[PDB]
Amino acid sequence: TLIVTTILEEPYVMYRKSDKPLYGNDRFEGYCLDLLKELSNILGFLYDVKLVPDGKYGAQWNGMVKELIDHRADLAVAPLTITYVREKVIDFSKPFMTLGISILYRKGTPIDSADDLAKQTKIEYGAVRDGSTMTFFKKSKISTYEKMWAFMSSSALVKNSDEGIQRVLTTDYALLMESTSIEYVTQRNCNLTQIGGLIDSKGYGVGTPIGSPYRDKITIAILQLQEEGKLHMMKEKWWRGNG
Amino acid sequence: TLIVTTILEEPYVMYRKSDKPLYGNDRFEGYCLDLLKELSNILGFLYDVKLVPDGKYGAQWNGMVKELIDHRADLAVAPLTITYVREKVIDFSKPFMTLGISILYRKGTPIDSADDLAKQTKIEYGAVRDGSTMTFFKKSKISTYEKMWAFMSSSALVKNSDEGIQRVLTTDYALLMESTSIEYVTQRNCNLTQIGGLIDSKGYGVGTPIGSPYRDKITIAILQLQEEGKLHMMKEKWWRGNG
Ligand SMILES: CC(C)(C)c1onc(OCP(=O)(O)O)c1C[C@H](N)C(=O)O
Ligand SMILES: CC(C)(C)c1onc(OCP(=O)(O)O)c1C[C@H](N)C(=O)O
Repeated sequence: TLIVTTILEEPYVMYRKSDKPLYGNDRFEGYCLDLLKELSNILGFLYDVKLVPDGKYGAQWNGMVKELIDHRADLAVAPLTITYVREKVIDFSKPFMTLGISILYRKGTPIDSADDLAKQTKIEYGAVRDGSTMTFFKKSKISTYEKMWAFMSSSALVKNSDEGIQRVLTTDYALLMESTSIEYVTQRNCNLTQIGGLIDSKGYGVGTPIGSPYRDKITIAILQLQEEGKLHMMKEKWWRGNG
Repeated sequence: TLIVTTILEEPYVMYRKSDKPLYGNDRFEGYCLDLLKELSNILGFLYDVKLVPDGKYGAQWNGMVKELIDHRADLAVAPLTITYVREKVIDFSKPFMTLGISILYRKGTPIDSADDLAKQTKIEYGAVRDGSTMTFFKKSKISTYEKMWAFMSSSALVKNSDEGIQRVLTTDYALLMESTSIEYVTQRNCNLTQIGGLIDSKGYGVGTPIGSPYRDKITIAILQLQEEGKLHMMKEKWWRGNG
């Protein structure tokens, strides 16, 4: 009965491996599908997974945020960052995942933090042109990140994350991006590693239209899953690589 | 006009240094006071800081949670963990700090993770008897923590965190406790260090009575502070030691 809007994004939402046509919600698998099953089991509801038409997360509105605003979806279950501008138009459950910006670089170097990159110019580094990561640096008033923005600002920016990862693999370049993706990539490419910890902090939350009768029910369920260790189990399940 | 309940806890809420009697809200200083000033400035409200009588956070209810439940306080601004049982009786803003259980141990050893402690018995380790940390281990079904509970369960538990810290300093003992305290202690005692990362995940939120007209206003303000980098600035301000 509940319409869930989401977006194809590895390993949150992916098509089950198969060479034949797949039907229904079961054609999808991933972290967010497992989370949805857990939520539906706790709250006791049926659901219909729909892919947001424009394939966008939500900016101003479009994407999943718009689907919720227009009430075409009851929930948005995806790695949707809880932000100031979004929280004003939709509601978010408490975070089912906490993350932040971090660094993707090749293993085997003495570089161990953002500071190490900030105090040199041999190694180039940047982020996806005009993304929230680039904006973070442009607006930061913190010493380390101001220096980094000055460097980035002075060809160090990339078209998208995929190109950024290739840049890291084919040149002496460090990429700044969402940490969850960095963990996913490093678990699959032993030549790459995360440099330092989280540069900023944010979380992913399940989205609902403002005033939804499921808002608090979902937060409670998430806290239950968090405390039972199920969110940790799910993260490990979909992120762990072959070592 | 707004009554804020809180609790003396270094460095969240402390008495300003002085040898003469201090009056009003200004007799207090700390991370939570700075957060309160920021919130009051954004939402535009006046406040009266009161110390919760029983000096408890909130368990079943007593402490700050009870003050909110009985509507004797409009807000609870303190390092109050957002939990399943508490969220059912009061409301929490989105987290202004994210943390978890971690390890406090002496520097200079090859121990680098919970796994390292779990696979040995020479070094004793434990937590505060009957606390949420001990309960975490007792209920965990994760290999590493089950092994640790078996060890702890088989004098490794302490009366309180202070005794635990002394145990770490005077004997070959590792203490499991809230990471925020570990960061505070290690910043002040160069002989101690945090072992590994976070074992579980949780956050601190501002508490309000269920159905408060400030609930969403505070979450929005927190996201604003988070995105502007003010929460990071405040954390650094009150946690940084003399190196
Ligand atoms: C979900 C995934 C981890 C793949 C992700 O990686 N980078 C992102 O955004 C960067 P920007 O804000 O620059 O578009 C997002 C999406 C983001 N969590 C959102 O809610 O829009
Ligand atoms: C605030 C501080 C960081 C000092 C803290 O350190 N250990 C704690 O609890 C351990 P237990 O749950 O075992 O009492 C708390 C208090 C906790 N955040 C709460 O909300 O009760």
